[PDB]
Amino acid sequence: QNAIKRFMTLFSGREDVFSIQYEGGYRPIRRPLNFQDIKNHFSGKKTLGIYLLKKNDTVKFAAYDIDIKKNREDKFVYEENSKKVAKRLSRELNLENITHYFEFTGNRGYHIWIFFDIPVSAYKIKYIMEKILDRIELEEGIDVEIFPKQTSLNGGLGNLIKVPLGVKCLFVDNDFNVIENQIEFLNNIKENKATEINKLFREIFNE
Repeated sequence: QNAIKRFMTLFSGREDVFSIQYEGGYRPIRRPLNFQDIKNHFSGKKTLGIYLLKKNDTVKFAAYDIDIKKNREDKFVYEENSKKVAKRLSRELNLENITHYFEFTGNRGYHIWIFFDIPVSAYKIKYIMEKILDRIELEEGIDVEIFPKQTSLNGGLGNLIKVPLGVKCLFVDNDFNVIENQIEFLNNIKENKATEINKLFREIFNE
């Protein structure tokens, strides 16, 4: 109940269209997301994909997608490389006072989630995230993607992202270990202040 409402507030995307995952991709459902959809996401019946770019070109959450490209005897090298790139992104984001959280996307990789108290301009957060990515070194076989990818999509639906807590895709701690009681974690997630994100954008933009 309160976990449902918190999940809605944290992962707030487009208020009119969402999507559901099937074997061939993500099918758009063109109606506002309701709570039974969240219950179907948690139960595992209808896995959700949220279009994070709202209608005014703002986002309330953003993400890094650290993904290992494919399947060897010693693949542990590449899983550890993904963990390394995630750790580097985490260090830079924490050095810039951006509260973020890790989630295991399955053996494909990891998600670094960034939450905001009120929607922030997609251009500013994309700019910040690509600069931070430009600061770090990547490892062999690892691709880093930045959501949102579109910044002024004033005519399309945009890009979507698979939200956690479905079928499991679970949040992990700083040591990349699965957190127990992910619901109280979901309630203990702290979102960044849009004022400080705007100040950080101005600082990085003028410098």
